[PDB]
Amino acid sequence: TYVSLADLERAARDVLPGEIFDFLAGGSGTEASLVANRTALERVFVIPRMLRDLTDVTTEIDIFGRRAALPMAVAPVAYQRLFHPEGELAVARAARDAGVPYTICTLSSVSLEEIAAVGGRPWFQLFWLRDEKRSLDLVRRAEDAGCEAIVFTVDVPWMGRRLRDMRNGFALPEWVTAANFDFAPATWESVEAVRAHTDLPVVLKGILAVEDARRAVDAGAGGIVVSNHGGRQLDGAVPGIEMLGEIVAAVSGGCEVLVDGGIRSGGDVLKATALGASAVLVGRPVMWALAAAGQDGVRQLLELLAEEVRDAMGLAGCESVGAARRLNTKLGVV
Amino acid sequence: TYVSLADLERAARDVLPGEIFDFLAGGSGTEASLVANRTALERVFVIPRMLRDLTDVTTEIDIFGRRAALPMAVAPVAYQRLFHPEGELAVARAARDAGVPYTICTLSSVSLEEIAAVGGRPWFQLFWLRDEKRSLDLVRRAEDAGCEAIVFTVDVPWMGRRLRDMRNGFALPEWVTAANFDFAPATWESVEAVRAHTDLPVVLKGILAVEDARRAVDAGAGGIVVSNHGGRQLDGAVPGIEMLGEIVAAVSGGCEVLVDGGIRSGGDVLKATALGASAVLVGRPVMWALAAAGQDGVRQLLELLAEEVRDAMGLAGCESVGAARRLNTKLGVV
Amino acid sequence: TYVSLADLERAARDVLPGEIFDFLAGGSGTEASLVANRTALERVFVIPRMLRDLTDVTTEIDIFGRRAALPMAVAPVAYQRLFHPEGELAVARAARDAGVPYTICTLSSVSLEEIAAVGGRPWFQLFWLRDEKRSLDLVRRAEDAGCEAIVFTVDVPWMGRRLRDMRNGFALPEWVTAANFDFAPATWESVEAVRAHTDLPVVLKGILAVEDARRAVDAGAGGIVVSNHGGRQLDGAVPGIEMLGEIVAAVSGGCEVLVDGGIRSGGDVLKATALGASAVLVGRPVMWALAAAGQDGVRQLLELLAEEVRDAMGLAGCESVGAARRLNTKLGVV
Amino acid sequence: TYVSLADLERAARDVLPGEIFDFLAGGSGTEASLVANRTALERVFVIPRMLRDLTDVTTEIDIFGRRAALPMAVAPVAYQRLFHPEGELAVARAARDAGVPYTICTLSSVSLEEIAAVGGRPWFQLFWLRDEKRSLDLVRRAEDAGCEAIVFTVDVPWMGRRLRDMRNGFALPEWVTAANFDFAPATWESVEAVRAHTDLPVVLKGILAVEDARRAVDAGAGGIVVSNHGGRQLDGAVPGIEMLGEIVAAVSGGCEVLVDGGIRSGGDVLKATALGASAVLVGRPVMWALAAAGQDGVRQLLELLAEEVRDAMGLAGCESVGAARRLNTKLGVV
Ligand SMILES: Cc1cc2nc3c(=O)[nH]c(=O)nc-3n(C[C@H](O)[C@H](O)[C@H](O)COP(=O)(O)O)c2cc1C
Ligand SMILES: Cc1cc2nc3c(=O)[nH]c(=O)nc-3n(C[C@H](O)[C@H](O)[C@H](O)COP(=O)(O)O)c2cc1C
Ligand SMILES: Cc1cc2nc3c(=O)[nH]c(=O)nc-3n(C[C@H](O)[C@H](O)[C@H](O)COP(=O)(O)O)c2cc1C
Ligand SMILES: Cc1cc2nc3c(=O)[nH]c(=O)nc-3n(C[C@H](O)[C@H](O)[C@H](O)COP(=O)(O)O)c2cc1C
Repeated sequence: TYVSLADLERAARDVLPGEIFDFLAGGSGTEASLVANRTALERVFVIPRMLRDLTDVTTEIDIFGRRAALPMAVAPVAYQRLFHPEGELAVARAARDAGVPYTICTLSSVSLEEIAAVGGRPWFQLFWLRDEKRSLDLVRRAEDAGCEAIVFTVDVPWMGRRLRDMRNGFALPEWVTAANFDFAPATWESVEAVRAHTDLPVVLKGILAVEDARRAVDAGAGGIVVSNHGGRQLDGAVPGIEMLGEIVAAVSGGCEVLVDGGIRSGGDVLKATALGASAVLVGRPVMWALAAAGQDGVRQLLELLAEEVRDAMGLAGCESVGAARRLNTKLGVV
Repeated sequence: TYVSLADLERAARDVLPGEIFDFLAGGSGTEASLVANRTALERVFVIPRMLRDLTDVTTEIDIFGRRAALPMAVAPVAYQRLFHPEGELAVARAARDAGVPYTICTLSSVSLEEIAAVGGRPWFQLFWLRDEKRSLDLVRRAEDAGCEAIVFTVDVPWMGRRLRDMRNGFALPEWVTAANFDFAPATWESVEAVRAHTDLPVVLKGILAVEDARRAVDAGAGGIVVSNHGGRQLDGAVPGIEMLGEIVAAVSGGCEVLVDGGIRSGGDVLKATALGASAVLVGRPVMWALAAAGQDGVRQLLELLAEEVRDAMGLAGCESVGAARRLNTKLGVV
Repeated sequence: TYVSLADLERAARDVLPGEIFDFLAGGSGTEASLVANRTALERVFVIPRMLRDLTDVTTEIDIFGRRAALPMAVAPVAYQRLFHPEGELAVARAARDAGVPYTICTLSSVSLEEIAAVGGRPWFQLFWLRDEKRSLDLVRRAEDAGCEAIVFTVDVPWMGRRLRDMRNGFALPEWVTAANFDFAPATWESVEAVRAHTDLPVVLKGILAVEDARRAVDAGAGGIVVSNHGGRQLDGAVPGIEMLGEIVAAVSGGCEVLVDGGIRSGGDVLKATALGASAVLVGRPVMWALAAAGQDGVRQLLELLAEEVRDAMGLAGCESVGAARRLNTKLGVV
Repeated sequence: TYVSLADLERAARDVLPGEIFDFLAGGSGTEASLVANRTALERVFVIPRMLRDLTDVTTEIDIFGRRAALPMAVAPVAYQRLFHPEGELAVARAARDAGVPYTICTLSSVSLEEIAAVGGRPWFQLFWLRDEKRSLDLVRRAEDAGCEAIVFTVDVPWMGRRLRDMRNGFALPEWVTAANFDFAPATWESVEAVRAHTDLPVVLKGILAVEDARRAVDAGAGGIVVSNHGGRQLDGAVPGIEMLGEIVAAVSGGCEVLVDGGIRSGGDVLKATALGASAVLVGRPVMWALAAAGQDGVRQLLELLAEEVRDAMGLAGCESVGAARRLNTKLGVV
């Protein structure tokens, strides 16, 4: 019986080999951006409303043409067999059962077609390959398999310098592979190539600059994820949560605006919503639950988050996520 | 001989069973709002005035048609028999003797009529019940027993997630019951039903949004308590002390504006007053005194607070609470 | 060979009985204002100037018609025989030899006439007595003995609540007495009575509100000391250093504006000057030096401060204290 | 295999005698400015750009008429034989091989002509001597030896009070001397004398005030280094990084604007660039590498920095240093 997401981290730490825990937990450089994701959320306080009608409180949203049970999706995390033998299938099954979209990775350790076969609301995360033709074939595979959005990761021209992994000499075990296979920096031209080759909504993940958010809308993106990649890419990149309010104002409803980085409770989901987010992604906590107890662990995590989101919304006087978006916030200290 | 309110916490910790101490001390979630109540007060510095006439320094106020000895009332705290066998009677007696209003709880462990019989300035705190008729009968009982205000708690559509209590598996002992008995979310319609059924001032406890404060005045409230429920309801709710100045400006004398959360000295009372509060509520410290030494403990606490309030006022050049409200403040760090 | 003022605190702690060290070190309440005096100085950074003429660097100022060797005076500290058998005579002698004004206390443990006989630039600090006539006789004694300013302490309607002293049960030893004798709250009328009865400059010590600074000028004060009494009076009073810039602007040269609280180096003196102070008072460090090594200890402290002030001024491109007052500052963190 | 600059500090601490490590690490006074250099960098977050062309990422700049491989030069650090027997020759050789300018010190422990003979891009740092004629002869020597800029240090009218060195009784060993020999405060007249006597660009090191930056341009400086001398001069001097943005705006391209103090990674170089710096100087880390492993150590440090700079630039969407200068930043906490 886990009562917070932090209960799951302790459990994952006990079970995982240190180098794998470090691959999961770590960030780039001095981990300044990793820590700042948490610091930034902790500075935000919500101004709750009272005495509103809560007879029909609902945490549901519509996003990319589909109902989701919560304003949340499972973030793309590569190589989930690192954490549990069932890997992506355990996570996707639990996500399906919870009514939460699951993001299938380019670097999944089970093939995208197998994960999509689980059902639910799968999205597909794209890393741009060596040549346009292979990238587009990967998008086509995902679309053919029933994925409902393409989450194009745009903050990885190359992978950041993760010093825990360098110090550990971390490498994939032989029993974990990139199952979609037997990369080059993306540009705005790559985005256009993807947009031209699919009817699915294209979601640009890793936007932090206001003008990049505007340009994403102009480029025909259906959404963006305001994100510093969990502090794993540029060390010193601003937390997404700190850019979110400015970005939401600038796009002025032109696309869905998601955020990630450090979401660790329903209260944090509420903060993100109050700052203007359509929805959040959650990464590391899902993997802690997977490591701790497989599919059942992820189910328990999603049930806990669902309860915390409903609790936070109602306590703040919000019968819907739309109402939560209209909450005001105040910045505090420590 | 206690010289600060913190002397009483140490004493209460020694005597109380851990799970009861945790029920008293704890907040919801990560306890961010609990801690922020203290942090926020610690950031406020007063700009004292010098060389004023202090020949007749008085800490008295008039509130809801009655003189009070200090700008303070005992906050509603449920189930006071948890802390001492005399429970609410010990606290109400000490409050009476000190000239401080005592708030009788809906969830009192001694009946409201017995506590009101003690005398003094009893107020009655309402939680909205299952149906209008039982709620209003509770208000009528309180009024018939001589309670002088109805403190309608508006920040509890349901109880928050107190993780200490969940981890402890905390439950009321068999010897503690809700003595007023053998709940549903309140709305603005509930407030109107209460206002229509009593001549007593209705005070809305748990207001944080400026527009909710304005609407409280428009709804015919005689007062509000600007409060995050001691960090026990929404984890991440702004501290009341941080909204107080804005709220005081917005209501512009249309109702009494009280504050609570983390008041732990006469200096803190002065800070609250300087930010515009009519009066404060004090919760946990009263219960520490009750646990430590029963009625005599609460008397000693109230005597200590009275001395600290008079000391702080005079040192700041204020011969009256009204003068303290005209003090300016400056925000600092740590 | 002491290289910082902090070397002297360690030495004083070793030699003094704990309760006496606590009388010296302590503040009122939770010691929030005591700590904030240091925090506030630590937040201030100086913007030094380069490449100026430093051929004739001088730390001298003119204040209340007399040259002083540094922009500094010894603060009034009662009962200096607590710290060393020679008490006030040791401190006054060292101050004289260093060219620094010494403030003789109303509650001195050696008579004001004996201390004034030492020579140098004595000032006299007044606490307002029971009746106008005794207060004025004390002022007349000081003037007759050759004191050159009256430092009227205006932040002590009564003494603050020093919890270290209460916990220790601290009392003066039989061998320490108020040697000027065999009190009531001061008002603006008291200030006028003093101003009318002396040709000496009257300096109001303990001003924090901007309007009190203006009123001090209007009342005919020759100076003010912007001060929270070393955090010993109102716990939660703003540090003087945080009000200094606003106060300097408001009086616009109408009187001398001194500051105290937490000055612990020549760099701190420079910060105070850059914020607009005419001069600083230094309290506790002088007593650490007295406790550590008597008159010689105070001489060494004043020599160290003199070197640090000259060093800081020159490094900041200031050939005079007037130039230091024209330096700009920037607030930082921790 | 060092993966961060902090790996080199640990290695230098192990090998160096404590008093030499302290000479290197220490600052003046309480070391407030030393610590603030790091604090200030840690507060800066970069807003990276995405999806830009990175086909030809280059870290090169042109400065003072010469290409440099990175926007970085080795700061002037006196007496490098303190740290390794090869001293300045080891550092200059590694700098040459890395394509980074090396600043030869007035107080070098190997003669300026020997160090310049190493080749590369040597600059020469000037301390103003006793008389104009010797100062100018030193400038002429440097110019004759092929130095390409004169870095006139302007923040040392005299040396600051380094308390670690005073406590240690630190003195140069007999085997370390000022090899350029067998000082007086600089002024603007000194700057003019230097500018009139050389065709080399004159760079004023130790500017913090905006008006001093403007006056440097008016005086014919080719550059400035915005710097508090690594917290070794005025204790309480603002960090250069905190003045940089204001200074860059004020000079509006009239000279090169460099910064130093606490640069410890390629991410920090990126922050400095984003705040408007043309280039940075790096001091202590170069000496840690020298102490740890001589010339090879410095080579490894410069290779690590080069990789971190390229990584940070690309992750932030910058194909050139000019692009990095156009990045925006956001201030955060801790
Ligand atoms: C172990 C690990 C692997 C990741 N793999 C990917 C990936 O393949 N693609 C991607 O776009 N993001 C990846 N991310 C970033 C996440 O999608 C997400 O942005 C980040 O974890 C921030 O969320 P968190 O604090 O909830 O973990 C990964 C993160 C982690 C920790
Ligand atoms: C143990 C406990 C029980 C409480 N019970 C109630 C209650 O029944 N009704 C209510 O309106 N507030 C209740 N409160 C909230 C208090 O009235 C008050 O808002 C809160 O304790 C903040 O004040 P403090 O920091 O002085 O404790 C309770 C608080 C505590 C700690
Ligand atoms: C032990 C002690 C005794 C003091 N006595 C007096 C006094 O008699 N009159 C007065 O105006 N201030 C008195 N002060 C306040 C000082 O004059 C000064 O305002 C305060 O110490 C702040 O300076 P510091 O941080 O340099 O100690 C006293 C302070 C201390 C610590
Ligand atoms: C041991 C030591 C010696 C130094 N010697 C000089 C010098 O001779 N001339 C000079 O202009 N700066 C000197 N500096 C200052 C550096 O050039 C530079 O401004 C400072 O170290 C800040 O950079 P850092 O944090 O990268 O060390 C010295 C610094 C150190 C630590």
